[PDB]
Amino acid sequence: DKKQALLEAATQAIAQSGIAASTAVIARNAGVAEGTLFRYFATKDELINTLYLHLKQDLCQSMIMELDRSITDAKMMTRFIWNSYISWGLNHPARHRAIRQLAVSEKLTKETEQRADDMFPELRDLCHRSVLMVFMSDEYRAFGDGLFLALAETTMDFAARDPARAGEYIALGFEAMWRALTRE
Amino acid sequence: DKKQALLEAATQAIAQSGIAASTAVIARNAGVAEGTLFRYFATKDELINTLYLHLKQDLCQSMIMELDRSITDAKMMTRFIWNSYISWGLNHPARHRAIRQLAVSEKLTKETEQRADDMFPELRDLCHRSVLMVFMSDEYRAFGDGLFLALAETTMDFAARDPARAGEYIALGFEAMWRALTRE
Ligand SMILES: CC[n+]1c(-c2ccccc2)c2cc(N)ccc2c2ccc(N)cc21
Ligand SMILES: CC[n+]1c(-c2ccccc2)c2cc(N)ccc2c2ccc(N)cc21
Repeated sequence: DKKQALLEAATQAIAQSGIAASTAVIARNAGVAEGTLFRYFATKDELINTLYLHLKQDLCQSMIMELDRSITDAKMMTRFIWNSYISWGLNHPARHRAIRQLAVSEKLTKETEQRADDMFPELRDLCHRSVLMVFMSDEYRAFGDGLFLALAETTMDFAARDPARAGEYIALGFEAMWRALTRE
Repeated sequence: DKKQALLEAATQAIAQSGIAASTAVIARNAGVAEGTLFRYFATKDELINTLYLHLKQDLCQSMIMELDRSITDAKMMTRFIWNSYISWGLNHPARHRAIRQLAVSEKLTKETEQRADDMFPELRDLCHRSVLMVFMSDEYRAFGDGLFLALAETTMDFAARDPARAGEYIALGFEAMWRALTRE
């Protein structure tokens, strides 16, 4: 079973505690010995990187299956992808909380971030077409990403607590994020 | 001293665990019995309301003391007030984390929100003059506030982590927030 068992327990622990979360707690909650966690994942940094790839691949798969390739307007394409992104976060709140904490942790390797980006080429090209050049720079990209993740999580939080207005929060959050991060 | 001790313990606890912070943990960390905490605040909600107003009064005093009335441009003024807001959060990171969790909690009374709203006349009027109608609305103001606090907290987090570019994060964060939340 057990590699999956370790990834799910790391998901919940990091959602709750961020990377400050406990390999003992993780291994325990996965029903295995801690030295066993380290046989599957040689280090904590490798568990963090591997977990991030697994969670991003699930999120990406979920967005890709909803992609209407007929749309070519950058704003309309980005909107329908945001809808999908927020939907996944509403369905998997711990999985999203874990991605956001790992993303901003600066414990992700350059190789990991590029492999994550390559999971959704159309979104990476959308970033290239649409995001302000300052937020695509090496110096401020991480901040751009942090602002995006803040806006997306706040949208998920308001939507999750008031389902009746969820579609409107999702629409208002998209328009706010688009004005915040894109070319004037 | 016991009430102030409970409010400082409550600040630290809610900064770390949100309104899910335990009243057992709060009281112990203040050096008092949970029973005594409920002598000062008969419900968890009354502690939330009182603590919110104490932290907002502190934040508002800090911004009012820094206000430069020589700044007659609405955007530049908003910007100088943003600078003071971020500066207060960098000086008091538990205070700003607690304010954000309390502000989005749905536990604040109508009367609490009204008292908060008229601690800073100049800001209230700038909000009325500048913010998009939808983020003033009874239905979506709370969401607008949540987006603002998410962008402000993210700006503080990046400035605190990478202090060599703090000024740049503060300026970029302001401009992104201004685009996200203000009128044509
Ligand atoms: C900040 C870029 N950005 C954009 C984006 C925003 C505006 C225009 C184009 C792309 C994005 C847009 C949608 N819908 C869904 C996810 C992402 C995304 C996800 C992760 C990340 N690190 C940056 C991301
Ligand atoms: C979202 C409104 N808004 C504005 C604001 C934003 C844009 C234009 C004018 C005012 C604001 C501006 C600065 N500098 C500092 C604090 C706040 C603020 C604080 C709390 C809140 N609940 C809304 C807030």
